[PDB]
Amino acid sequence: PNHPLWYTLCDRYGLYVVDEANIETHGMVPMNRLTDDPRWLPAMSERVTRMVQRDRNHPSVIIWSLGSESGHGANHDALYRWIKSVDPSRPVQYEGGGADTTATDIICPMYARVDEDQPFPAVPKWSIKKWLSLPGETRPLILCEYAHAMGNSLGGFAKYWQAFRQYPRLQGGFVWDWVDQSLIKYDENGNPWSAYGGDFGDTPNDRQFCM
Amino acid sequence: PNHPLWYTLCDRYGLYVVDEANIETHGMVPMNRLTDDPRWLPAMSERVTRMVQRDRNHPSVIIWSLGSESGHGANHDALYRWIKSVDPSRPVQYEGGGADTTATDIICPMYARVDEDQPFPAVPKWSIKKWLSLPGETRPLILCEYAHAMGNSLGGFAKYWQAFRQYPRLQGGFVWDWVDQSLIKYDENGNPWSAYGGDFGDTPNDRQFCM
Ligand code: NA
Ligand code: NA
Ligand code: NA
Ligand code: NA
Repeated sequence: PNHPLWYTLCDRYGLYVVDEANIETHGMVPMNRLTDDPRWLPAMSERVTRMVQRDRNHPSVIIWSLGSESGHGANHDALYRWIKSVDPSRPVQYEGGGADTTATDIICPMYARVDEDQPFPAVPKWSIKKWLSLPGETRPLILCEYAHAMGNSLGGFAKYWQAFRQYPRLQGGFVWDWVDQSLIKYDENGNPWSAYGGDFGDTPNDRQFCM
Repeated sequence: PNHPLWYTLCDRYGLYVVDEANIETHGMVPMNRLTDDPRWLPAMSERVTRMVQRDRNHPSVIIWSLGSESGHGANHDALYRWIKSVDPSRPVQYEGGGADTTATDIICPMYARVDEDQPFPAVPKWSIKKWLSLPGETRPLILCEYAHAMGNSLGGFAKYWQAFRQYPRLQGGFVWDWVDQSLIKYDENGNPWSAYGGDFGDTPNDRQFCM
């Protein structure tokens, strides 16, 4: 969840917002170790319920999100249903555990490609055109993250837009991402320079991956 | 419906067969002028019912078809349902009126392209990949006709097969078609030559479109 003023601004300037619970357990092995564990349900629920309680009157928020990169656990399913009872007015999405689980109203993969399948075991990233028509699948597909803009990037961006325009159920997505997470440091002459991971003696770090 | 031996041979050699009622009204304006007319329902029904009564014991027949290029009329709906009641063991298909009407269990377009849309009014031919994922569509897609093999043709055939293999609900199709409809004539030396439309003093005619 963001600074309160963000929603006010999006309400007034006009931006659709996906409001996302502060839950990410990416580093767990496997990724759902905590989110499938009933002992973590209370800490998890507070992160979801207190978000909804805070932001549910903002017109800009059109979609609720259960968080990011925490696999798919039973806690997700419980919290999905909690939102659906409490606030039927907005769809709930969540990418974890394969982007098309029972905890999401929207097929919301990250970095699924337009035409090329990436058949990873358990959590494949189908071509978004193919994903739509898998046997029994009926939901819309909006990419929660796509077109990783790291450095000299965004090659093949037009391919996504052509597909979005041709397919009714391909309804767009969210680029990753808006702003480089570089921080200012100063050299000996007091001159500013953009720093990334490692430049603060931080180790282990992931270098330029923050940009 | 074919010569009775054809089915016996498909039974024993192993080919899947689409058995098709002898109904085509292509030259009507509009195409369904007769098939939407209840006065022509008796004649159409005999063409459908007497086929089922003849061929329903052949294992090689796996799909019934209501006929060919006759638009979509109410008579098709009624006869679709007749077959569904009398023989539940086989799907019913029909391409008329846009290939996805209420008279077909199978989206069965003719010459629908792989990636390219052809948005004709009333009866569009969507890209087959797009067609599957149209809002609310669930049915399998098998082209009743594709890859028109007229003269030096079959350019782009590989494109179909790549897509058939990638998309579960793209379950293939039926090439148009098996054998040139040329006839033998004889020159003044008595040597045979391949003749087509117009070569018998037939007028008007559609020339080589029979091959
Ligand atoms: Na779209
Ligand atoms: Na990053
Ligand atoms: Na297929
Ligand atoms: Na022809």
